[PDB]
Amino acid sequence: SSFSGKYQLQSQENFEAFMKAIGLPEELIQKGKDIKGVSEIVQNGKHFKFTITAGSKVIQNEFTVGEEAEMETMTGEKVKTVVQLEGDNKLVTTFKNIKSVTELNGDIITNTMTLGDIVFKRISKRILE
Amino acid sequence: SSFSGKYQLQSQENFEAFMKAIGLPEELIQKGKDIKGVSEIVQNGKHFKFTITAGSKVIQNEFTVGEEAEMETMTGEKVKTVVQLEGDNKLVTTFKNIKSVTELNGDIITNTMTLGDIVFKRISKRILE
Ligand SMILES: CCCCCCCCCCCCCCCC(=O)O
Ligand SMILES: CCCCCCCCCCCCCCCC(=O)O
Repeated sequence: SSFSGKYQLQSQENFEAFMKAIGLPEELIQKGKDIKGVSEIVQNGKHFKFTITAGSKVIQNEFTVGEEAEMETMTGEKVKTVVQLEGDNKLVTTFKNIKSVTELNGDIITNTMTLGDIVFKRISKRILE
Repeated sequence: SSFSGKYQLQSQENFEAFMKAIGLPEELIQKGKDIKGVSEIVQNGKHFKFTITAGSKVIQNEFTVGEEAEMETMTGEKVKTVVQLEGDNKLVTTFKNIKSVTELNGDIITNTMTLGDIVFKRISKRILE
């Protein structure tokens, strides 16, 4: 129903392989690969604000689903794309050669990004406030 | 007694002036100044683990009070210093020309970094799980 909350990373797969594939420096990969931080989502109807802890970087993006928006990626590149809401619990978008699906089930968010034959998956749990 | 917990930044003063004085790139100052992230502290006796969201960077440091420790600063530089316990609710250290005081008051942490005539102050509030 609502994505709003603070979410702590529980596990992830293929962080190193994905970050290498997009061109992150090996130094940033090693610094960030073991960080289990907190991301925050604020949802207001179709409007979303994301404060994402991704490795050693914090990325803050904001978008209304269905509208074109500029979003900062891991590389510092700003891509223009549209994020769609599928049902009430799935955010879907594509940018460059990456497909991203953010799914909320109960208190768990599973983020799956696919780049070629690499599936980068992040599993995070809502902090119960 | 215990600093352990997750803390969300509530307010801060003089971020830009402090970051300019330590030589942070201007582009990192502008994108980091409005981020209100979550920092985590794990305390075990005199041993501390810090996962700090500072602007658009995540910094992870460890140390034991009273023992010389190597710590990453906001610029990525590593410094060797000693962190002291003043009372039971203040952590205090000096490195380069900066004095840092971390004070716990119930659910509020206040961090005061002083550099010459600039006082950079962060107030964070414990996330109640
Ligand atoms: C699509 C632009 C964002 C680029 C950042 C990529 C890093 C992984 C993104 C996952 C964020 C999804 C929110 C759930 C919480 C989390 O996994 O931190
Ligand atoms: C001693 C250098 C550590 C890193 C320097 C980054 C500047 C911000 C330091 C604030 C750390 C205090 C932790 C309490 C919670 C917080 O304010 O995030």
